[PDB]
Amino acid sequence: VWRKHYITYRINNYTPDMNREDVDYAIRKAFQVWSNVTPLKFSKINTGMADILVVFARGAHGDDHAFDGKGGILAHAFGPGSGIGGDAHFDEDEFWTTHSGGTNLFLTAVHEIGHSLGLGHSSDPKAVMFPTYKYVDINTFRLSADDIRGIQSLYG
Ligand SMILES: O=C(CCCC[C@H]1CCSS1)NCCCO
Ligand SMILES: [Ca+2]
Ligand SMILES: [Ca+2]
Ligand SMILES: [Ca+2]
Ligand SMILES: [Zn+2]
Ligand SMILES: [Zn+2]
Repeated sequence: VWRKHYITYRINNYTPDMNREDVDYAIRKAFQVWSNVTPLKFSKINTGMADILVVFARGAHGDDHAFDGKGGILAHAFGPGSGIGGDAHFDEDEFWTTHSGGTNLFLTAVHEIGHSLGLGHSSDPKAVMFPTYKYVDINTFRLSADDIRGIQSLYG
């Protein structure tokens, strides 16, 4: 778990699937989901080393977790730690979106940031930490009680 309350993120590179401002907004809204139920504060920085580096990448991309083309694995993230710790990677071979076309970035990012914070997978299909992608309306979205218990067991 992170041992401090102010956490930084940096967007290393932007998918061409989406408007720049939309990538910024989805990711910001996703960190806010977790800010809402912990003492953590998140800030985007533009240069330098962040805690959580947000990367869009395809295939082999320098870690030991290659992506697999369109479908299958959508994204992965490392738990808290220095260097690659915390970093969240999104498969560029998906088509990222604001809505239900393709793969919703916001929802995926909430799930991945959960990992960045120290959460593992849930068995509850209602939880955002369930592995299986299922679109739900991005204004209807709520963490499940399982999710809140999980993160609060780690930070609050
Ligand atoms: O784990 C992911 C990210 C998607 C996580 C699923 C949550 C967020 C999208 S809707 S609920 N890709 C590999 C899963 C595919 O088997
Ligand atoms: Ca990191
Ligand atoms: Ca994939
Ligand atoms: Ca893409
Ligand atoms: Zn990776
Ligand atoms: Zn996962």
